[PDB]
Amino acid sequence: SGAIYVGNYRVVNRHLATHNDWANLVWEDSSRDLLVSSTTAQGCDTIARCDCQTGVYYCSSRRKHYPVSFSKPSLIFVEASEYYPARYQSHLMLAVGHSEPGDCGGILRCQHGVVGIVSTGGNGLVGFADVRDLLWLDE
Ligand SMILES: NC(=O)[C@H]1CCCN(C(=O)Cc2cc3c(cc2Cl)OCCO3)C1
Ligand SMILES: [Zn+2]
Repeated sequence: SGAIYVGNYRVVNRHLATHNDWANLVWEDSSRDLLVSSTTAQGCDTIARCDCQTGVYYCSSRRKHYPVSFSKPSLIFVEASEYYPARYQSHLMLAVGHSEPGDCGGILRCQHGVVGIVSTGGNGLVGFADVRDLLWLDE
């Protein structure tokens, strides 16, 4: 679990969005596993606007942060799960690191701010949904 709170927006994994997220929907994209909902309170986070390919993410299944080198946002095949059919997920970045299903929502940050959230995992792989292209989160 986990969310980004920026301005009057909350960014979560689309597959983990609550009834309240859907009732306050701003934007969602099943191909990116993202959903943004509106909030009344002002958010705590800053979004990175950069091309960093290294950063640190929070891994809830280890209660720890780990440094990672990750690929640029790309279209990657993701196998079927209980939440989605087998498909290509867009704007996804892969890295070598620990991940378990409940780790989705952990934040990835670089020196400039929030880069994205955990969205997928493999055997020693972790995938992050990028949010750096969503410029409207800042206005
Ligand atoms: N974005 C998606 O399509 C998600 C939806 C929820 C499910 N999903 C995952 O990848 C969940 C996952 C499976 C794992 C794992 C880690 C995770 Cl995060 O490591 C060991 C093998 O099995 C795809
Ligand atoms: Zn950066």
